[PDB]
Amino acid sequence: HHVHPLPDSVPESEDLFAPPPRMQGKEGRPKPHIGPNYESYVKEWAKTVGPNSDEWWAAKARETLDWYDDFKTVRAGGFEHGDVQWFPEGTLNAAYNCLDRHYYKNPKKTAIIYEADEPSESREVSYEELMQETCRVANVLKSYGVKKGDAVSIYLPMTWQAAAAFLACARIGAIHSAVFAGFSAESLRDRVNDCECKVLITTDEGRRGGKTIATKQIVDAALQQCPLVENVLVLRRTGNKVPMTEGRDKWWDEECAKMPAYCPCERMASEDPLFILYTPKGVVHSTAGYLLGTALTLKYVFDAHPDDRFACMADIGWITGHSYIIYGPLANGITTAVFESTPVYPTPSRYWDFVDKWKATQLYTAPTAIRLLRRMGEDHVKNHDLSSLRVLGSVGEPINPEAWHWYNDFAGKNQCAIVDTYWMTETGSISIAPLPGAISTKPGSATFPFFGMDVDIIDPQTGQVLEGNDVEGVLVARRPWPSIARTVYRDHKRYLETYMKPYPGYFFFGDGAARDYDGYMWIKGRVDDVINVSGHRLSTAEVESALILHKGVAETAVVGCADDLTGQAVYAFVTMKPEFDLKATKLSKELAIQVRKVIGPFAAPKKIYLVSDPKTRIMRRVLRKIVAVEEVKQK
Amino acid sequence: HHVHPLPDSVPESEDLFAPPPRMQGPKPHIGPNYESYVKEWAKTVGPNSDEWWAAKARETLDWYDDFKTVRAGGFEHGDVQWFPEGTLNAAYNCLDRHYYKNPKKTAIIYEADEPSESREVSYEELMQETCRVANVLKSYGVKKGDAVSIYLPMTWQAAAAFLACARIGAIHSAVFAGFSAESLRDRVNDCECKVLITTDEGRRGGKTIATKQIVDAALQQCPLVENVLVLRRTGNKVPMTEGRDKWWDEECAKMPAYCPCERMASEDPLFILYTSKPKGVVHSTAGYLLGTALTLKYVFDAHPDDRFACMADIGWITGHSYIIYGPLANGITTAVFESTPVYPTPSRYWDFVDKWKATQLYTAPTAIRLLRRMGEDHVKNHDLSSLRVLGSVGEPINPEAWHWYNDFAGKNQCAIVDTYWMTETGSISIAPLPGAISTKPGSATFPFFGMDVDIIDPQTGQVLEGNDVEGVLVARRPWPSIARTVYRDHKRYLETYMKPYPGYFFFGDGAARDYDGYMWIKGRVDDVINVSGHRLSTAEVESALILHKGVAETAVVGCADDLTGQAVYAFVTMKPEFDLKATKEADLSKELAIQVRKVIGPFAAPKKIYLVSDLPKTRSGKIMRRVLRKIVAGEGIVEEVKQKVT
Amino acid sequence: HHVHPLPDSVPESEDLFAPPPRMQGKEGRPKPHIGPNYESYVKEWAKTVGPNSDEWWAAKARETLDWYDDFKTVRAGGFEHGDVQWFPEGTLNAAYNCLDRHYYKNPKKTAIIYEADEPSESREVSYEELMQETCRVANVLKSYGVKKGDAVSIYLPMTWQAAAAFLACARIGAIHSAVFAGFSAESLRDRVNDCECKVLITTDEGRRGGKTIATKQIVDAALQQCPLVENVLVLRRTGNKVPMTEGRDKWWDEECAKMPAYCPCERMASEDPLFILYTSKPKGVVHSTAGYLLGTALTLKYVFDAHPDDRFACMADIGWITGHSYIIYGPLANGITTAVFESTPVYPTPSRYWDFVDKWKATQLYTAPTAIRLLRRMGEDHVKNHDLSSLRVLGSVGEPINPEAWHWYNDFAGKNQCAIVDTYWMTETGSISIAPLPGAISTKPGSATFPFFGMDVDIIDPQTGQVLEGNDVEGVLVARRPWPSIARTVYRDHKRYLETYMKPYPGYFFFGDGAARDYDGYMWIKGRVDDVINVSGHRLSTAEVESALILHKGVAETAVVGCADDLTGQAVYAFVTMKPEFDLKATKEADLSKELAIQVRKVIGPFAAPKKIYLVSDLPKTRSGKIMRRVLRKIVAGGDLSSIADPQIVEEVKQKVT
Ligand SMILES: Nc1ncnc2c1ncn2[C@@H]1O[C@H](COP(=O)(O)OC2CCCC2)[C@@H](O)[C@H]1O
Ligand SMILES: Nc1ncnc2c1ncn2[C@@H]1O[C@H](COP(=O)(O)OC2CCCC2)[C@@H](O)[C@H]1O
Ligand SMILES: Nc1ncnc2c1ncn2[C@@H]1O[C@H](COP(=O)(O)OC2CCCC2)[C@@H](O)[C@H]1O
Repeated sequence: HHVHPLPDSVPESEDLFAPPPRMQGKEGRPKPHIGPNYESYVKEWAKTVGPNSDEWWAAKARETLDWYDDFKTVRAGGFEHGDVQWFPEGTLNAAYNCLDRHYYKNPKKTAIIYEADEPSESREVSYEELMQETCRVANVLKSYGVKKGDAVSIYLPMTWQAAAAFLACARIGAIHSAVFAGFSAESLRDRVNDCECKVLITTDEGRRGGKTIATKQIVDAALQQCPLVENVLVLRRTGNKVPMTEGRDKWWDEECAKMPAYCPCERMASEDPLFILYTPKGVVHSTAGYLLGTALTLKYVFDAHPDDRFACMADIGWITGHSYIIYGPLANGITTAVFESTPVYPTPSRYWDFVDKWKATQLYTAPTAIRLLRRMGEDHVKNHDLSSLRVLGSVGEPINPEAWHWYNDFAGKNQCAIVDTYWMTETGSISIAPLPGAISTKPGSATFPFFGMDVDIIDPQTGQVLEGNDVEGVLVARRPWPSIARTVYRDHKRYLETYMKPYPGYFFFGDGAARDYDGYMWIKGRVDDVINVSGHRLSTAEVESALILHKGVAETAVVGCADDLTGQAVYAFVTMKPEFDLKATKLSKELAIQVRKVIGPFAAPKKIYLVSDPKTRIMRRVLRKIVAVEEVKQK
Repeated sequence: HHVHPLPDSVPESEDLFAPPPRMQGPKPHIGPNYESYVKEWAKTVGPNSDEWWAAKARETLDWYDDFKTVRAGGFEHGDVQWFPEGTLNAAYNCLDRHYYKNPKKTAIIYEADEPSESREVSYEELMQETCRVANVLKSYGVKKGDAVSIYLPMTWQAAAAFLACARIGAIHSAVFAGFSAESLRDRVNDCECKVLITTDEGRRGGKTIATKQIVDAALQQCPLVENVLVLRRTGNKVPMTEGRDKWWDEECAKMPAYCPCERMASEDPLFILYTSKPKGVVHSTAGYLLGTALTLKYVFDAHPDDRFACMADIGWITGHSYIIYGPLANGITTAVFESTPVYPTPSRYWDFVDKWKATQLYTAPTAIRLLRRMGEDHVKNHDLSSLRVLGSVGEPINPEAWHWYNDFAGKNQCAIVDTYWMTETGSISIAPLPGAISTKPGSATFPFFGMDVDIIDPQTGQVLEGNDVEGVLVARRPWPSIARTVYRDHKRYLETYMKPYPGYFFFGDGAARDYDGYMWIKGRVDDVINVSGHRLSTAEVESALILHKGVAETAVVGCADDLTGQAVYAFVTMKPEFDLKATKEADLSKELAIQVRKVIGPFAAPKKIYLVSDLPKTRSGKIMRRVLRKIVAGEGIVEEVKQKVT
Repeated sequence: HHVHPLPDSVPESEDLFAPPPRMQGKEGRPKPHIGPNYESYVKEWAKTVGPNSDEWWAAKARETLDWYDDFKTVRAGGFEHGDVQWFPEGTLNAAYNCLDRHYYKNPKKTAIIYEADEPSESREVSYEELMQETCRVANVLKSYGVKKGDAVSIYLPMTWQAAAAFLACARIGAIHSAVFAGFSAESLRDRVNDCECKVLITTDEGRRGGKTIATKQIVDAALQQCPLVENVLVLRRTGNKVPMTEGRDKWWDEECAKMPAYCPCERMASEDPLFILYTSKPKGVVHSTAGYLLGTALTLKYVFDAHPDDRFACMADIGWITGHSYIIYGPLANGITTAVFESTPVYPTPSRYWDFVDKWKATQLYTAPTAIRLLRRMGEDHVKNHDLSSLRVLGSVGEPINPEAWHWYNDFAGKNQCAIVDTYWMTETGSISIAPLPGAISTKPGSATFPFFGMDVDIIDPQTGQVLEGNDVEGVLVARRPWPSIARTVYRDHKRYLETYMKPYPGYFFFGDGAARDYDGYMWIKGRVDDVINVSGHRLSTAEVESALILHKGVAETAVVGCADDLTGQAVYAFVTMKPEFDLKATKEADLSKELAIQVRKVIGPFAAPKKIYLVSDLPKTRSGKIMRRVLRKIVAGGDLSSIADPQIVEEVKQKVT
């Protein structure tokens, strides 16, 4: 075999996990939407791609969403000029599909499980309460003069009103631009100024991990260089005294108290911008295509059912919260989780106390969280029930098989489907993932593309498609899909240069990928992070997976630098578990052998640096420029 | 019987008036008896009433986009929804669709202050003038949702201003012509409107209203008003501020006579109407329009060729609903009466009916008591057979005035519909259907479609089930035309109507349901007087006083008394003919107190009676009892009362 | 016969031209939509007029355009108060019907044949390319804050992006106000200020006939007195260095490169204004959306017998209404190919039109009598040796086509195998009002023939105001009822709208033209009523006399006007241009003026002979092509000259008359 799966301590033949009992409609669990085998996935997937897929997408579009005006055309446009259209003649409102229609059917159903930073302060937020709070905010924005198409920045932590802020903008046709509450005043400034918003929504302070986020302090600093912000809505989250600029700044509760608890929905066109999410690339998503994509993926990738309680542990400052905390779940009318704390506050058992308390049916987090909890021991999880869960999802980066097994062993008790969901902020929704009721998973493989995704592997040098299996290269998409980002706000040139120009005719994700002998897709990491040693292209996940196979390795990050013998050299930055006593033990040799043993001599790191902890909310570009979190520069 | 009807000189058994011949079978919409009213009413309330309202909504109004949901929300948080997904335009349903069917049909009977200047305004003429004004507003930058203040007298173009705002999706805020510069100021500043429509001068009762003069004074303290449209009503020279002020006729001559209709959502605000801080009551589009359309059709048994005469002003909700939106929504002829009931003489109302053959008349007890005060010579020698229904609104109509209305104006051949409602209800809430309900003088009778009201004991706070009960009036469920909020003050909206009795809407009136199920509105809860644990209503005492020969108008209030808790103080106005020099003032006040003792009881006898020439009232006609209460309590037409009491 | 056709050298009996074979569905040409005879035109026309025509218009409205929301009422309003309504409850978007729906069907089909001033720089613009550029400009306009209902002035030459600028404004619901590229800074200034636009679209420089149009220079001068214009979008047409005002002025390409290539369509109501077109105070003619779009679509389809694969070539400019209706909206609404001709008829040579036809296989041609008379003045070498068989229909617009020029058109341009459609209408009619349907009507040189669908026209005595029933009658032209494409107002001046067209003859629309209906029912437009000359109580029309003069060998173009005469009331004065080869030295001018005056006396009558004739090199004309007779009238007797093409001619005329 030319394509090698990610290094795992378990042999290959023992590493195929079929849909487990809970995903078979047994043990009181509902029937999956797609099952029972791979063939059932292909039967349905084949309808969503190719020349006869307008019928399927038109039906799913009209069955999944409530429309004000029906659409005539299904799709149009393409990558070349960035004019992708989906259901253009149709009109709808995202807030209507995520709130109103569910409020009209069951007003008392819980929409949001607000898991506060402190476990006792948690509570359920019904669709009625959330709709009221959203219409109040919408009415406040309209009183500030926010019109259809105006940008509104959101700088809110993971409190339940953050969904009301999002949907308040969507309800009136405003483009919300969410900014993670941990971002600095300098980062916020850049995003508030780029979107040219005139209104900003934020908190007095945020609460995460028992520590205070000085949000209103961070806003006041940024706004000194944001001349366009005239109105700032401040939610009273902590109540601590914060500066309030008279005239500009108003309190959420006081403003909403003046407005009615209903607000009419603006009739939006499918291609009206729904939100900007800065990554700075202000990635722009439309309404219908994005909403439909997030709705379908949640239903099928997480096998969501009406009475399910979906728990996505991301932040609404990232696309994961946009798609799989707010728009996706609420569009399907189920319960979604707004988790305000960290995975290790008050203790590393928080995720599991949370599931058992609410009987969560699915969990969705990142490899960074999984590897963190793995470094903290199985005592915080071994003594839990967790039988409510049926599907466990991972997103953000390649999940090392060791973490995948840790995930499957303890969190799922070997009875949950593990969905490795690959996608980007620009894809809008999950692009490659196993349907839990049909796909047998391989640790660290996103498996097969989702409905509407037709992806190929291309040789980056020649630009030629590699037909068949056992191939490796860069990942691309053949055709647009509904939830694809439509542009980069006021920088369409950068939108085309980044995703459409490198390989004309396709969408360029920026990831190296490989399709193994069985057809499973393997995402190996960013193309920029690849290392070419003696003409052999090493992927970042391949080497890092081997290092964590060594007992005591907690997290790694390999980067390259030009070597005067091999072209490029592998340099490693390794974090050890807290128990590995580096005073008694002199290790860097045992790790390099681990690479030489599992990968090959060419992959052996030329130098290894043992470090205590750069990451986002892993910055390998930082590690590259250093060799070419100040401890890294010192070590 | 525990619940007592309003004192009447006619004994009870002789005081039930069945639907008279004119309201008998062409055919009324609901008839011929009470059961015919209940069979239909039952469809409009309860858990199975969506079918009826969905049908009525789609049959009564033209929609751009149909609605999916019928109703949602409730009182608790003030999120009432009706037909939310639907879209429509008020101007389209009041003008366009009728212009398309019969453009030459008369929409407005403009009865000018001088009878000779009257004329008919067709739907074509009204629609053109409405599109012209709408085109002017759009040229000023008025967008959907922007507030526009209207300060116009009772000239027919006032309907054009209303519907012009509704046509483009602007929220008009009408202010009664004659309010001071200060009252206007507060309403213009609260709604934050950037455009104001008014006249050069108004004409009412042979007197000139200096509207533009009052506007210029107010705008000195209204910084947001950039454009003022001035209608040339009299032509007398008035100041015009360059840039800000433009002439109605000159502006409209630049614009086309058609304007596209803004596609409004059911719950988009239609107008703000401030009540005498100033409470800006807000009404939506679909629910309000439907309510005013249905009530007009069923409460006044309106048919296509009728000529509806509501003698109110467009500055009050009565003019909003039953001069403009209600009648014109049904596509009939409506009256814009610019004069007073007594100009040139007290025969004006009746000269008006016979001139135009009015089929219904709608006015207030304050006007009825006025004509009663002016003698029956001005009405006895008129025909008035065109009328089928006579309506009363604003406050309880004493049975003494009810009979005068019934005897002379209707010649005992018209149904008398006592219509109870408020600005916040949008449309008539309790009233007898004239083709089905037998009336009692001073009784609103039974609730309208969509209104399910109960009596609640204010002490216990519990609903009193059954008949022969008395308490405070409340509604069980929202209805389409209910006000949606108070402009930029939703808290005051909830605290005033929804929080006092959670789960219900609190009107603010004491009411009683007699042994037959008839509802009796006895006056404001604030006006109730607690004498030794007995709650006296203002209607009970004032009705007894006007029964005494010579009494023109009365108003009783309460004040802190030691032995009985509160004491009843009376302010009585005598007819101008009453020789108060020949009769002793003490002898008269004694006969009045005994009159109260005879029909109500000893506890109701006024501790002191004050003979005054006139009582302080608002411009809508309501009597200002709060003022009389604070004056008697020593907490300093108002200079005469404070001086006489001393 | 009382009504006389325009003087023609061909006798009458030899002057009836039936639909030729190319218009009969033979030779493989498509079948006409209406044919084959007059009875077939009236059969369909009668459905479009009177009180029983709502069914037809509702069906055509729903068959011709894609609607977001359907309409309930078909028509309402009238002339009296200027409240004309058509399909009011309906909603649609012009850009959607001219671009989107055609992009969705065949994105690679050519929408615009861009014939640049230089033939080599020409190319085809697909519906995909035009839609993308239109959505980009719309997105730029939205980024400038342009809202539904805002005016946007366009000062663009005849480059294909002018269609993108138009449709970008319509796409977002903006009212574009086009001004012909070449108007002075003063004419532009007055039009930018009247529409109160805050955005202006223009080029750095224009190119027409090998000459440079200093568009940005004229814009910079005009905007010095236009305080409301905050943003100027400048298209890079030539690339020559032009002044750019920092902040205000931005480059089309740089701005569009920042925006996506798709933009949602604004849902416009039928009666929302689509554009303002000022005519030479400035008269801002306003057109609505649905009715205008329907009219331009139907007229193009039926007056030019347009079929899906046709290549329509309207040689006008988007600065006047002919380009609005029969370069952009009409053709693109039908989803066919249209031509953006940037040059002149004689650049590089007078063979350009014909090089153009054979180059692109144009299926129809649409130009003005001034262009036809120009090419006739330049000799048959430039046209005789061309194929031109792609053509099936040849159109004339702007003024009466003299029978002499009509024959030249029919003989050389059509090689006696094309239908000649003389299309009468005004900027205020929106679309062609009177014209022969080429597959059904047999034509007479210089006759607009019969009214188009929705047009019911009468002849009225201008003095008595009475309708002249029947045939062989003469008077002034009026319309009985509103039609879909009729102008709805004059921008912010509805008073001038009513006083000009609705008040003169209450109950009708007053075109301002003298007309006559001959014994056969054919309509004859005789010229402006203002241009009529009263000689001894005889009402002379400008078309009959000018047609008579051009019958004289050597005459290129003429223009007669009226003047105060002390004996006959008014006297006929003539301005005649001879072909360049005509030796005015060998032939005596006084002898020519005698032969011309006799030519007029022989065909018309003694009263029609010009009292004085002036030989001039050219005439004062506008860019639309109609001769400015008011200028010649006021000069002869001893003010709205914005469209004056060559102001130099007025100085030669003022010298040659004094
Ligand atoms: N399952 C996965 N397996 C391997 N790589 C993965 C996987 N999910 C994400 N990635 C990497 O994340 C980038 C995009 O991240 P971003 O769009 O910034 O954040 C978004 C990403 C999804 C939610 C937050 C991809 O281009 C990849 O490199
Ligand atoms: N038929 C009636 N019988 C007894 N009382 C009545 C009756 N009609 C009104 N009222 C009192 O008027 C208030 C409302 O006043 P307002 O807000 O001006 O509403 C407008 C609505 C029409 C004119 C007043 C009620 O709440 C009552 O107190
Ligand atoms: N076929 C024709 N036969 C005789 N006269 C005609 C003909 N077409 C136009 N006209 C005269 O042009 C005026 C309108 O000019 P304009 O407003 O520019 O409209 C534009 C619309 C087309 C180009 C001019 C008419 O009122 C007439 O006088």
